[PDB]
Amino acid sequence: SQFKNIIVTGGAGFIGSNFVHYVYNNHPDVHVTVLDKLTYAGNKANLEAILGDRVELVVGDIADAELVDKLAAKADAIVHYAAESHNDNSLNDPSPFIHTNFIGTYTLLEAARKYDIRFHHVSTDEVYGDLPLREDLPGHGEGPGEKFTAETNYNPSSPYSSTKAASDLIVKAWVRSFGVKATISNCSNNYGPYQHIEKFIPRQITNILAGIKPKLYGEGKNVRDWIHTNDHSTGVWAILTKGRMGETYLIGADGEKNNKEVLELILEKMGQPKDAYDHVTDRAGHDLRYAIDASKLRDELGWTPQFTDFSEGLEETIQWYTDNQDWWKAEKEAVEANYAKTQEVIK
Amino acid sequence: QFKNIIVTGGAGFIGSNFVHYVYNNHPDVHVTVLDKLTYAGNKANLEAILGDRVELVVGDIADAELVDKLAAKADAIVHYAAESHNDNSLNDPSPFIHTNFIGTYTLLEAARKYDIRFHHVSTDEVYGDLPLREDLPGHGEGPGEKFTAETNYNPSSPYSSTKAASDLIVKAWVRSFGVKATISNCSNNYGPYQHIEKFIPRQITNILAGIKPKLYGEGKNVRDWIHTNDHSTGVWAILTKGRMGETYLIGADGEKNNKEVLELILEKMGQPKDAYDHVTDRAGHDLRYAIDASKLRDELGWTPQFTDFSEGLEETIQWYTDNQDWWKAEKEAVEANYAKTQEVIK
Ligand SMILES: NC(=O)c1ccc[n+]([C@@H]2O[C@H](COP(=O)([O-])OP(=O)(O)OC[C@H]3O[C@@H](n4cnc5c(N)ncnc54)[C@H](O)[C@@H]3O)[C@@H](O)[C@H]2O)c1
Ligand SMILES: NC(=O)c1ccc[n+]([C@@H]2O[C@H](COP(=O)([O-])OP(=O)(O)OC[C@H]3O[C@@H](n4cnc5c(N)ncnc54)[C@H](O)[C@@H]3O)[C@@H](O)[C@H]2O)c1
Ligand SMILES: Cc1cn([C@H]2C[C@H](O)[C@@H](COP(=O)(O)OP(=O)(O)O[C@H]3O[C@H](CO)[C@@H](O)[C@H](O)[C@H]3O)O2)c(=O)[nH]c1=O
Ligand SMILES: Cc1cn([C@H]2C[C@H](O)[C@@H](COP(=O)(O)OP(=O)(O)O[C@H]3O[C@H](CO)[C@@H](O)[C@H](O)[C@H]3O)O2)c(=O)[nH]c1=O
Repeated sequence: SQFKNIIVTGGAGFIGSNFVHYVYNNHPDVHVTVLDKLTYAGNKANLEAILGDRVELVVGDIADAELVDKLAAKADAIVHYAAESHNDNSLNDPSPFIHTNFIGTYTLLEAARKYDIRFHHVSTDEVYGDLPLREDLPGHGEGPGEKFTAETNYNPSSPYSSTKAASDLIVKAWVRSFGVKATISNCSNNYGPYQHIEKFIPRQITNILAGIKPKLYGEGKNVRDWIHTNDHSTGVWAILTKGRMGETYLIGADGEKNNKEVLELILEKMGQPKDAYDHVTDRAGHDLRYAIDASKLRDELGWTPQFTDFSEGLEETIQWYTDNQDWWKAEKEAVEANYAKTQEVIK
Repeated sequence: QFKNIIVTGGAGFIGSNFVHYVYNNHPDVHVTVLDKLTYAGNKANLEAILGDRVELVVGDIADAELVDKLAAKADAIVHYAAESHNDNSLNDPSPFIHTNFIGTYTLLEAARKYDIRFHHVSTDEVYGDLPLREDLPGHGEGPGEKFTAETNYNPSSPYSSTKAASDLIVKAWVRSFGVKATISNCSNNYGPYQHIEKFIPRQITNILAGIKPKLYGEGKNVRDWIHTNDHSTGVWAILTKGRMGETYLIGADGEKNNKEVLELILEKMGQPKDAYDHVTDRAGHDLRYAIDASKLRDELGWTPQFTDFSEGLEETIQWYTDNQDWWKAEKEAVEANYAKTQEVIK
């Protein structure tokens, strides 16, 4: 690795911790400093095993300029995962999204500019808004613009996706105006070990394990492009070390599936009746379909996803939450209670 | 269809002109200006018309408590408040992040709370830039050779990116919360009351002050000029007849490169064609801006009245000439500020 001392913000979260583990296991010459605020989503247990001389955990806010400047001064790269990442929380209270996603990114960019160090912005495909279902597209999803590409127009639907898109925009502006050495990645829905139980797949799995019925927003026709967090990690690493400055790369593993189909699979794999779940209040402004065309990343950086078998990936994920119930058991009640405030069983 | 509107940034250039427009053509509407009076805010821009129709409240749009107090008594918010200079955004972006994004967010929440009309005044800079006409197959008249409502966002600077970012949350607030918002992206405004840090006023007042006009590089950059008066009627049309959630582009089809604009100014002011200095070019400088305002024209019937730039510029030059006391106290400071980052090319 060309970078020997990197800072990984949000490294105590789901995707970020997976990345830190990836770096620890595949790039031993890299020292990692994780800067994480440890919000409801941050969990030290996600990093505990590897904390030591190679990985340090610094508890703080990415909006804390003084702290960021102290860390940035000793780093040669920043991989930025820190963010409020739940659409449902953003619709309930946008405040933290404004602070962390936009002001936080801005604070990091100024540090990167000050020390002139590499900067990789980790973002989402949600900045592009949503797409119609394949059955309603003239190209069945295979035509131009029927999937997201690096040229797709930004059109975020929620406080969450809009603040992320907003962060993406200043990153690009900092590149053009100040010459900041940044790259951006927008990837599809990640799934796998360590995902907070507030998220779709982990919520259904743990709900079942906890004797609670899974929850499906509306009829569950919405489509998401699933990718295993492990492939997201290798994608980010490829962009970080070989990406073209100022460029955006889309990360996806061509795994489109509707929520209903995913939930049924979970129920089936966990030996539960097909209708053993509840339809609940649909999400306001809910995005219909997400789909990523990762040709640029594949073709230009030689990256390829290894976990293309969703059924198998999901199987392993269900097994993980089953063998690690102590990891989430104490959060179940609060999470569901929070959802009860805005979600009710509809028809 | 609104009687008590809040006009943020109403003590500035475009905003104050909008206030004058409402004062003159809609005397039944009460206007409450919320302006922080930064280096760009000027009471003189409103002093003559302050009264029963117009009141000035000095404050920050990021001041949630103040905004809530005012929003509780309004039926609409026309949002002009912003840090508007690219060059200042390059020297210190902090106020841009604060006012343009946090400020807009603060206003959106107030609009959401009271469920009132919100019109976001924005810029064509959110789309990034375009190649010169000479380098386009359609010579600027072909598809994608001008900005449209479908053009993707691609801001080049802290200023344009914070504006674009604000446009994005405005739209998200419409989709997610049903906020009654509309957005407008306008090309370069010019006319009376524009701060002398801006291109046209700067050249005009420099000549009046016996100072050399300043041209970035060789002046190849293209701007689509529109008189602020046409921008005012555009915003009014959108505010009163626009469709919720829609974005409208405002432009008068007046593309000109900086060099020819400066030359016209020199000519009109009796100065030699070469009596100016080339100065340090702007980092990440946007090449060409061009607006296709077909949507606004087609759907709302808006038609620009000041399409004769030569005549518009002449009157603008005359205004700065007739109102030198309005800008003289700032000339030295503005030129001294520029000197910190710009020098004559030689
Ligand atoms: N979940 C997904 O599928 C997904 C897919 C694509 C892109 N992304 C992006 O990937 C990144 C990580 O996503 P995630 O799912 O792992 O989120 P997460 O909710 O699991 O974790 C977010 C992490 O950031 C930390 N954090 C929050 N605010 C902070 C602040 N102000 N300062 C420092 N740390 C702060 C939290 O404590 C937590 O560890 C985000 O930027 C997200 O937008 C997420
Ligand atoms: N100048 C142009 O050609 C132009 C063209 C298109 C769009 N726009 C947009 O039009 C709007 C007005 O532009 P302008 O040229 O008149 O700008 P300006 O610099 O002349 O004035 C900005 C005004 O906002 C006020 N302001 C700044 N920060 C504030 C805050 N935090 N709270 C309250 N008031 C604050 C200033 O005091 C000032 O009166 C902006 O949103 C700008 O992005 C400008
Ligand atoms: C929590 C939950 C979710 N859903 C649905 C809503 C969505 O269509 C789908 C997935 O929802 P979520 O897990 O919240 O993920 P989603 O909104 O798609 O966004 C995720 O993926 C994005 C990238 O695609 C990231 O940027 C976000 O940070 C991340 O949270 O499942 C349900 O039906 N029931 C539930 O209980
Ligand atoms: C101040 C100054 C500017 N210029 C050039 C740079 C630009 O190409 C052009 C106009 O510069 P400015 O007056 O700063 O305007 P510009 O950057 O185009 O942006 C304006 O127009 C935008 C909309 O197009 C607004 O959003 C901005 O708030 C407004 O300031 O003239 C010079 O050549 N010399 C100068 O002294």
